Amino acid sequence: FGLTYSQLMTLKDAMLQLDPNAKTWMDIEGRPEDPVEIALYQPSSGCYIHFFREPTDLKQFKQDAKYSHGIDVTDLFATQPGLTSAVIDALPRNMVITCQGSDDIRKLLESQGRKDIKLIDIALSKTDSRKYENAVWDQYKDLCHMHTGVVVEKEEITPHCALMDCIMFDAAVSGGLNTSVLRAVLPRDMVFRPRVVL
RNA sequence: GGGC
RNA sequence: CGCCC
Ligand SMILES: [Mn+2]
Ligand SMILES: [Mn+2]
Ligand SMILES: [Mn+2]
Ligand SMILES: [Zn+2]
Repeated sequence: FGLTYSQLMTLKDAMLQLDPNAKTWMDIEGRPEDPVEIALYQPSSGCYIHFFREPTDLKQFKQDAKYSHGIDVTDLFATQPGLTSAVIDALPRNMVITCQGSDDIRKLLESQGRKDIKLIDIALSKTDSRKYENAVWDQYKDLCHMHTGVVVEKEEITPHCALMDCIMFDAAVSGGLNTSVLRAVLPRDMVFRPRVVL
């Protein structure tokens, strides 16, 4: 399934930092059956899961990049295969996950056999959900560098990040953005994999 | 319209 | 309106 026992032990220990009962956001970039960026966020603790995956459909990816995420495909080369399945399978049983537009999130969780996970859809408008878009990027821009491509709507807009979306959707529901220290759940060497002769 |  | 619900 991708991961050695040593890595599985590290992952399951890291995911115990998630409070099984706390408010948990989840957003993805890319199609549900072919995701390229996955993020979970718990505002109560400041814990976040954030990782990437290589697209199977390159033609769909390049098209999605111009209208949504703006991820350069070259930057996804060092990603760990099987991370998506391993993280989702390690999520607490009957966990309650909140997000904007639950349809794609549901299809991804169901494709991983996690029908037990309950989903709350906030179902806000694009304007209401992204009221604190500027404020989130102003505070947390250093947490993701992957969105370098120009994203259009014809008007240039801020690229869609799975992690930034989780934070800004929370700020919209709470009616404000808190100054809080964020903590990465996954080790950096687990997200990304490189020598020397050939 | 919502998601990408 | 590129795709998708
Ligand atoms: Mn989404
Ligand atoms: Mn998004
Ligand atoms: Mn629309
Ligand atoms: Zn990102």
